[PDB]
Amino acid sequence: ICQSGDVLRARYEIVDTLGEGAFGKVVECIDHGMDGMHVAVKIVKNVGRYREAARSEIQVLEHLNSTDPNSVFRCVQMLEWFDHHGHVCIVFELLGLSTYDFIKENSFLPFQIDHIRQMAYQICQSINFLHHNKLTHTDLKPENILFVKSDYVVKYNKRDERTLKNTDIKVVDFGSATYDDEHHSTLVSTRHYRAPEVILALGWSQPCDVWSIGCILIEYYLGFTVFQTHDSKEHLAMMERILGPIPQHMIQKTRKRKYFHHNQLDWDEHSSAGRYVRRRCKPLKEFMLCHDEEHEKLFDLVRRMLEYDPTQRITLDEALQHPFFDLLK
Ligand SMILES: O=C(O)c1ccc2c(c1)nc(Nc1cccc(Cl)c1)c1ccncc12
Repeated sequence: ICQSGDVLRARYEIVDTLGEGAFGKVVECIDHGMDGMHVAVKIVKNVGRYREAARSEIQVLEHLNSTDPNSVFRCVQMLEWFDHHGHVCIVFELLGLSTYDFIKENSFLPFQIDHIRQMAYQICQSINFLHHNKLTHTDLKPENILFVKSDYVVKYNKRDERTLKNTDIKVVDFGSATYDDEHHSTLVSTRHYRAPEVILALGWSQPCDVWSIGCILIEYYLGFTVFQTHDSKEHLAMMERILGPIPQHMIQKTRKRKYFHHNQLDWDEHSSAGRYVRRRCKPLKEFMLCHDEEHEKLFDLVRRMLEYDPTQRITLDEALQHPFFDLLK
């Protein structure tokens, strides 16, 4: 099935597990057919659910390769796919650590505002390309943003701390990507990066990605997940504490009645969970570690990404032309 030394399509020799999930595994292989060069191979376990989903992911990746074969817009490059005894195998270019894992290995230290500016721009560009081709990723998170090379310099400070030689990224995991004119799932996104219109089941499209990007940028800035919760009402409570009250037209629209009471969130601030929310969250501007002009610009862009109403949320067309990105051009 999957072993170190095992060979796929008479070619790819597994030499290291790079990670695991509910789908299966992603392994590093030596490609003997390309005189040794390393690749990453997503092996999908033989559950009928994951098999049919992979064939949709494959279709998206072929689409992105067709429209952008040279990865101008930084989507991961699929090299081939094949069946290996019931397991769907997808071969990818070999990339570095995820932006999540880099933080994790760097003592949970945040990225410097200048690295954030570069990465944010690349992320926005990549996802805007998806949005102009009638796609929504739906699952953007730091784990799905990977460095091309994770090469770092160690500099003693309090002890050892890491800095990227290069911040160029790629976006991975198109297994949930959805076209405009296709069946939209009810529930999308990993919990922490999920937009309020999803939680409230009002229907979603492109803008839900922008919300996720917002969540990602904050997490880069602070070095920790802002919505650390496994409960939807609590999640909504965290949003209100950070962002202000949920707009009334959205509360009126939702069928999710259990969250509300008289069109206000049914949340007790003086509970065990209420105390947890309050010590973990605060109004957005109060998160600013430094009070520079560019930090104000960043927090302005983030606020616009974290607009409650998806119809009023900043688009990525607009985001790319935001003052925060001026210092890059
Ligand atoms: O899904 C894709 O499209 C996808 C595409 C490429 C990679 C990937 C996922 N995941 C990687 N690593 C990884 C890290 C943590 C957990 C898991 Cl399951 C995998 C990885 C590593 C090195 N090069 C390319 C990749």
